[PDB]
Amino acid sequence: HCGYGKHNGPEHWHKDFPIAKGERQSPVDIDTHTAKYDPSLKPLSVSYDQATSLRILNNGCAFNVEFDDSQDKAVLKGGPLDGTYRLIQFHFHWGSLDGQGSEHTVDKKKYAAELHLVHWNTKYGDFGKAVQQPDGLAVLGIFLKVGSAKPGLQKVVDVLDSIKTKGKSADFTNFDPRGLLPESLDYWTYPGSLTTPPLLECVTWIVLKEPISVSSEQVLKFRKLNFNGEGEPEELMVDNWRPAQPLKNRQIKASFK
Ligand SMILES: [Zn+2]
Repeated sequence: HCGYGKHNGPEHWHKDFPIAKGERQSPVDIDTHTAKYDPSLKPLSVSYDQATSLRILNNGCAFNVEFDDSQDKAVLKGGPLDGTYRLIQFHFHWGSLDGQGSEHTVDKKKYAAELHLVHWNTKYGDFGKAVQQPDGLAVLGIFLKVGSAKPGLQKVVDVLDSIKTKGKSADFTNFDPRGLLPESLDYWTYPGSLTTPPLLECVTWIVLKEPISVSSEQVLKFRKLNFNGEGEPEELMVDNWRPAQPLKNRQIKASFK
């Protein structure tokens, strides 16, 4: 029962998941002055044209927008990656206040939220096998700041009322995740982990430098979700983020100068 409260938050997770104190945990602070431009990084390729979204689920920790990954319909390639990674879901982490909510930080700056587009390496055949491998997943991370509304986010915001509590799901077809990307695909990359239990060290992180802007009203609706199940005492789904973890023996590489 790991979670985000005082008694079961991130600082407690290591008791159930000893890898929480491992050598390649995420998120991390991205020190922009220490990251190294890597001329070898090939360009990043986000091919979401045939993306097939299916459902949106409140899983008690965030909400997940799930995709049909039974075929290469929406994939991530290039950049630091070898091979083809299939989109399986995206989710966010966000704060109680506009000054916090992101998992990664940039020169210790926290953003209001962070989008994770989760992809698995097709050479491992399924998601469950992929998470057991050091190069199993590629997660595209996108910062959110509060400013102008993001039109491509609004279809998500408007369905949240129907998945308020843990375990609720709703149909979420014909959603285009391209609407959540910033203009630039300049990124930072490093090897890390899932940022929730089981905290598996199976992720190539690709974090976009350019944030997207969402409106105050949009993030406010995120904060009206619930960690709890229906008919339970209400605990707002806020501050579902893990703080920065020790970089240890890792170098963050930049795709840009
Ligand atoms: Zn995440």
